[PDB]
Amino acid sequence: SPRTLNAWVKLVEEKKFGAEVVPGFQALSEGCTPYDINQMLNCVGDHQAAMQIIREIINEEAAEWDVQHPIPGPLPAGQLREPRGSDIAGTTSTVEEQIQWMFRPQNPVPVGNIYRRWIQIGLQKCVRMYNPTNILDIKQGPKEPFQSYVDRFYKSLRAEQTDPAVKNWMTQTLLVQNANPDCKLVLKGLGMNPTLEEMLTACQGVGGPGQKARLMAEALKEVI
Amino acid sequence: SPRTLNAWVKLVEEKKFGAEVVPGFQALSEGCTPYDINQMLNCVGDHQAAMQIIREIINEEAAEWDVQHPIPGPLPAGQLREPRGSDIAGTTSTVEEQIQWMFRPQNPVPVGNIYRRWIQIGLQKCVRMYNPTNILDIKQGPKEPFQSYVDRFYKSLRAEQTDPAVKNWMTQTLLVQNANPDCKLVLKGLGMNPTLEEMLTACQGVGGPGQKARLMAEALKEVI
Amino acid sequence: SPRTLNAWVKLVEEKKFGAEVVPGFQALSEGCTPYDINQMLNCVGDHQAAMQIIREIINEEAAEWDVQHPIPGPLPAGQLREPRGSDIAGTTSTVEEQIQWMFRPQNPVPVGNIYRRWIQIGLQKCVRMYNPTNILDIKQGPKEPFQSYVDRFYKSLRAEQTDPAVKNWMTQTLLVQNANPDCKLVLKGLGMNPTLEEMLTACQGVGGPGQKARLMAEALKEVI
Amino acid sequence: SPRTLNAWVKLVEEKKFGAEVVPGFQALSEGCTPYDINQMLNCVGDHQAAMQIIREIINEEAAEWDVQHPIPGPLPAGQLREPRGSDIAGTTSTVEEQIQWMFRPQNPVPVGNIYRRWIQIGLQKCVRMYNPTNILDIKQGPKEPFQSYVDRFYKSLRAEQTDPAVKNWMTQTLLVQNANPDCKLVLKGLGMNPTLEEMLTACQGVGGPGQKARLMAEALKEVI
Amino acid sequence: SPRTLNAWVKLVEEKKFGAEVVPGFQALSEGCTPYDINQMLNCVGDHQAAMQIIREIINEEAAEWDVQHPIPGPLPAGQLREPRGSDIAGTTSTVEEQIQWMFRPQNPVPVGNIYRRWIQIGLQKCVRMYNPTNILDIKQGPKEPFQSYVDRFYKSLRAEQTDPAVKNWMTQTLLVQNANPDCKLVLKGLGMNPTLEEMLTACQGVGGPGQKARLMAEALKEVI
Amino acid sequence: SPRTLNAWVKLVEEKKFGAEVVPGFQALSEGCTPYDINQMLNCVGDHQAAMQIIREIINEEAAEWDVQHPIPGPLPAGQLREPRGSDIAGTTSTVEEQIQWMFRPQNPVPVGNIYRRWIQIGLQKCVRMYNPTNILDIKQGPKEPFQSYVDRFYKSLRAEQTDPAVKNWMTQTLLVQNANPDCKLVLKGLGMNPTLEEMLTACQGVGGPGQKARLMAEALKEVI
Repeated sequence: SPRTLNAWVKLVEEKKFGAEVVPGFQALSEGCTPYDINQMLNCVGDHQAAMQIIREIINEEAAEWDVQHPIPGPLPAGQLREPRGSDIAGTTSTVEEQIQWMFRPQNPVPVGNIYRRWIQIGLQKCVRMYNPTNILDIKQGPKEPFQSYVDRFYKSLRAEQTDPAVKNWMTQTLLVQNANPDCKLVLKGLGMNPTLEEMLTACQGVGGPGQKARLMAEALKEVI
Repeated sequence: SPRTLNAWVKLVEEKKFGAEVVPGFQALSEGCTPYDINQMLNCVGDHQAAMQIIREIINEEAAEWDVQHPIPGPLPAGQLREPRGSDIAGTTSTVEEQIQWMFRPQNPVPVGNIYRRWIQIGLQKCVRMYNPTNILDIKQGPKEPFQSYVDRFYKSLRAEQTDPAVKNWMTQTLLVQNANPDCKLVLKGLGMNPTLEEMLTACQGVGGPGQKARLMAEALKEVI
Repeated sequence: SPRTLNAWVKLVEEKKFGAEVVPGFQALSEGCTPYDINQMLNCVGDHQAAMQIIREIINEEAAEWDVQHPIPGPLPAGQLREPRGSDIAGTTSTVEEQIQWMFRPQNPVPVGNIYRRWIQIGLQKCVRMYNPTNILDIKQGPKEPFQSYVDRFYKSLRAEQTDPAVKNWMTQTLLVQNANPDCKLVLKGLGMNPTLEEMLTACQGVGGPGQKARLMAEALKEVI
Repeated sequence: SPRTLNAWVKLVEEKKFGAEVVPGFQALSEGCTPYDINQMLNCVGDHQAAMQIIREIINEEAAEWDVQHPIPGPLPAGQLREPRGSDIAGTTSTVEEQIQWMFRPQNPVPVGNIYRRWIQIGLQKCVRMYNPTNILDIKQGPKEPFQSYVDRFYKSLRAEQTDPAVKNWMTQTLLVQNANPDCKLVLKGLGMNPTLEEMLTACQGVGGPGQKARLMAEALKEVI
Repeated sequence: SPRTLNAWVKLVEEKKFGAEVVPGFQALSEGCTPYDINQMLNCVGDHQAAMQIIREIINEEAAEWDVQHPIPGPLPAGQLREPRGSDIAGTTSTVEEQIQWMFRPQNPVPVGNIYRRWIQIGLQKCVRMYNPTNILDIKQGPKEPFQSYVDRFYKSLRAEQTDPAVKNWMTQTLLVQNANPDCKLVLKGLGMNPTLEEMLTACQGVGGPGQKARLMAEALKEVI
Repeated sequence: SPRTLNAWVKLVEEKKFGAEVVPGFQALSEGCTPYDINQMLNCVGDHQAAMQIIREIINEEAAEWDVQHPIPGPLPAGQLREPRGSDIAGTTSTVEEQIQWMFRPQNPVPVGNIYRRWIQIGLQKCVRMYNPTNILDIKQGPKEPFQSYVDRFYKSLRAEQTDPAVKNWMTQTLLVQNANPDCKLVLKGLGMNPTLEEMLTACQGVGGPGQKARLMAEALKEVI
């Protein structure tokens, strides 16, 4: 049902690929044809790193399944083929073929559960590699230009945007919170409720020759 | 088996609806008829908020299932009806009907797994809404009468009572720990091992006109 | 019904084998086959001392029953055997045999009530021997190493764990409350909200040669 | 597949029997014959406490299953026996018997899922009893000889050894970190990069009569 | 057997491709079909450098084998083909073909031992090229930004993570141990138990214009 | 050949179960019947810990082999039985049975190589658990009586005795080298070439009341 798919969606974004996602997937995918698992994969393919990890893990699972169950001789025409690894993945197998494999009296192959195990291993790998977050990890570098830091912070917040009013406060506070001190001082030197254009045009001298000369001059001033 | 039901019971109360309860339910409910899932629901219905959440989620799941599989024509008499949403819930379906649906050669409907998914979504919602605890969150308000705070703390501790000796120490320490300072000073003004009646009759003036006059008088005393 | 079994469970752990457990068992076990009494025993077998007491009492009851009703001659084949003591215990007798003994017109033997009396005597003995509790009785010895005391207190609290937040406060307060004074002084010498690793590494000198020398030196200091 | 077994292996050692292991086992064991569950048990039997817990829990599960489904009459020869509790455990049942029970048209018994529930309860008990760790919990006692503490720390680190270079640093730092102060002072009295033989021969006087006399003498020195 | 595969796994990670791995592989691979050797390769393919080395060595071995034993004429249909280099590798040959080659009376070709020699040469090359380790070799560069050094140290420790408590101590000590002095001084300037966010925001000025001016100013201060 | 057995003997004692012993065993055991492997085991059974480890590992290997290849029906009389796990171990199988299994045209079972893998896993476990040595690790404890330390050092040196003249020097030097300082001072207080009886009768007061009084008296002497 689409409501279960929405529940898995909110699990995927609300919970950033924690240890609970593997048992959650095993719970949601019970009694699901590989077609339905593909529809589930459609929504979770948004995360590019997780998407490529699950793609490669499914590819290797399918390759080894084909190695274990190859075709040394063509099947007689008019009969359903044995499920290949890609058939388990659901790409080369239609929903009717999968349901026939489920319901065939002669040695049914639970390809749905096999694909569930494949995606379970993929989600395991994703969890083992997935970093905690990125919005709080956006930290300006001492050599990094401030404009690039602002741009990447904006991209990070837009990737998980919350509310137009909330993101204004995000840009108001977290941008200066993660800013390096040389930019931070000119950021705090103006005052309350900064706006993007004026703060950009005011901070666009940090590290430049004028500010280099100013900082060395003042440093010599307390030296002398 | 009743021992598995007891294991799920201790999971329910020992673990206050954490992220593990959803995979735990999916694990325990495997190979279980909706009748057995109803018996499991009987013990977990104690938590009123979780009970109503799972009730409403099961109701909406059953309603949408009936929408997907309605009855536009009466079934011929003497044959088992198609499983309705309430039949999946097990309320309108007996255990024999569910086991026949499990074991019928002609297109069995895994209603047990469908009800498992329903209760899984319900437990997901419960976890997403469930607050951490209440015994440590019982905190007296500045305007809240102390007797009402004591009564609600007693109810909170009785809801999860531990040991007659332990709860005596609970009332001895946590009651004054969470007490507001005006009541806290009269609570600490007596001494070791307070008892309920005397502490109640001693604290039953906090905020009253006598204590108002006393506090304003002493405040003026250090003012003057 | 499993709900009555859960009620007896909460009676068993909430009430630490008080005088009420014997009449409670007699009340719950009314109209119950020895099979159901065995299922009840399954949950109450958690308490090891009570488990062994009821095991030995049931063994001696069954032995004396076999003495009173032995088999000096084999029964003709195809007929239900007379209920042995183990048959009353339900280990060697199936539920169908017990229900046949209940419902046989020719001199039914109420083996269910006999096993109820057996477990009643066992619970009587358990109550007569059972100590009040253990969590408050965990008291450090003057010679006992503090690490062993902490370990056994942790085991005692884990045996009847209440809440992750509550047990933090348990370790915060009761550990120093039951600590012997030489360890207690170094425990209180740091301050608010101790954590396990630092308190362990700070208290891991009590009774050691350094603290022996320190205490004798200071004692001589007030002596001199 | 052996790769799934390796994934469960890394789950078992990397995650020290957390709350996730129960849903993880339920996920991996789906669609697995009790033979495969026995092969999984082969790798997880390394943990002795967990091994004995799962052994006893499986034994009691099998005993109660045999009580529920005993054999009051021998089966006719040439036919597959009904699955006993040990048959569910897979010890007395071959893989062909289990797959026949899975695929028999006449009332198949999902013994695989029953054994999964058994091992799930066992893992639940293991998690409920399993202590956090041991490498950081190796703490010298005030009376414990330093050589025994070193030996047990070496055994603890060897049980979960990481890297030959890392364990050198482990012995360099954690040994003195968890050492009691009387041994700690002689440990720190030499300097940088200690080696095992010299530190052992230098610390092999702590608590001895010479160090007793030295400490009491110095204590009297600041007393006088 | 999967237990031997697990033994080889623990050999692979516990022993970082030492001189013992070649004889160990020769010992484990005795009496093993190339199919089993492929399953062994599945677990050891985790090490990317070793994986590519063994891939290229197997490819060149197979190419030279095909050169020595080419096919200048198609085999008659219905008969098993002569084992190619890829057939020895097991990719293009099924387990039944390999076992037939093992058991064929007419000049059996020990392709299993040939593939064992191939992987033996690959492991030899891996050992000859494999660096000792990386966790202790993570050393900050004088120009390297501290955040990148922290990130790569975190990746290195996560690649061989040991315990959640142990890695906290790893980040606490080894990060400052391998830190360059300019970052090291601000790292040590705060005190005990640093946490990641505050240490990152405090060290995010090292090498920046403010710290440049500060260091040159103080240097001139002792110069003057 | 017995000379190869002697070579493996000198490998076993000269090399204290290093990483080389596993490939060495795999090298020596090639082309060896389980009978010959049993004769090899006869000499290596001297090491009690290694002996019990290999015994238990062989027992579990044989048990799992019997699980994989059980006997659900008696073999016709006059024919060689299929090799059981104990038959692979060689205890229940004679040399003629093993050589027939080697040389039987119909599906020979390489039981020799299987037992080689079993003992290889056992030697792996032994190496992973085996401590470096014991003769240099014999270190007196601060509370350990000196006579017991001498006795255990004598047992350790006798377990690996070298030469009558060498062991005299061992007792002359290493006994005082590993001795705790309180015993060490009386050991060095006599002079050159001590003999066992006089050193024993001279050191048999360390820790006793006379030496306690002497050490405290002298300590007070430098205190006063």
